[PDB]
Amino acid sequence: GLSDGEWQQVLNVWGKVEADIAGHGQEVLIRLFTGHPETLEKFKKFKHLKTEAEMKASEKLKKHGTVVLTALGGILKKKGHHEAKLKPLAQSHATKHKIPIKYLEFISDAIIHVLHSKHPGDFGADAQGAMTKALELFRNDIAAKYKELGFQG
Ligand code: HEM
Repeated sequence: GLSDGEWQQVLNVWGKVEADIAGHGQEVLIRLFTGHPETLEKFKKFKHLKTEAEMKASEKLKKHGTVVLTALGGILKKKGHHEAKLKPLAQSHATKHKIPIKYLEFISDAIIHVLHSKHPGDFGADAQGAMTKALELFRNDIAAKYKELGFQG
C-alpha cells in the first residue's frame, strides 16, 4: 500500500521514537485517554486515573506506553509484509482485550499528533501522510484478522 519512499518517511520518524520510547508512549496514551476518555475504561490498571496530571505521574502507564510503541515499531519495521508480527497482536486485542477498530483509529490519531508535536522537522506534511497510510494499513489488516477471530471490532 505504501511506496518505498513512504516507508522511508515512516521509518525515519520512527527512529526518533526509539531514543525515548517510554516518553513517547506515555504521551500517546495520555493523548488517547484525554481525547477519548471511553478508551480509558478498557484498562483495569489505569481507569482510576482521573486527570492528565494523574496519568503523567503513573509509572505503570509509562511502562505500558513502552510496550505499545515497541510492538507497533516491530510491525512498522516489517513495512508491507507485517502479517507475522501483526498476528499475535490482533489475536490478543480480539480476545483477552476486545478493542474496537474505532479505538485503533483514535490511537493512530494520537500517534500522529505526538509525532508532529515532538519531531516536526522529521514529520512534515508528506511524512504525516505516509504515517497515516501506514497506520491505515495496520488497522485494515487487524480488522481482517478480527473477523477471522469472530470479533466484529
Ligand atoms: C497501536 C495500537 C496498539 C498496540 C501496538 C498495542 C499493543 C499492546 C501490547 C503489546 C500489549 C501487551 C500484550 C498484548 O496483550 O498483546 C497490549 C495490551 C493491552 N492493550 Fe493494546 N495496543 C494497541 C492499542 C490498544 C488500544 C487502542 C486499546 C484500548 C482502547 C488497547 C487496550 C489494551 C489493554 C486493555 C491491554 C492490557 C493492559 C494490561 O495488561 O493492563 N490497546 N497492547
